[PDB]
Amino acid sequence: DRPPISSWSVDDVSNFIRELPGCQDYVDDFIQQEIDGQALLRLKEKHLVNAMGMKLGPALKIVAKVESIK
Repeated sequence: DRPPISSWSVDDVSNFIRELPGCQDYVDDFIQQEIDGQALLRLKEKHLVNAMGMKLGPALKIVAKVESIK
C-alpha cells in the first residue's frame, strides 16, 4: 500500500499531499521546499503555519495523517 515514509521521495510526498482532503493547493509548496519523507517526519504545525504560511486546518490534517501512518 505504502512503503516506509522515510523512503518517500519529494515526488512521493507531493502525491500524498495532493490526495489529502483540502490540501491540494499546497502541492507546489512542498515540491519547491523539497520536502521528502525524512523531512515530512520532522514537520511540525509551527513549520507548516509559520514557515510555509499554511492555514491551520490543512496543517493540522497533515501532521495528524503522518502521525497515524507512522
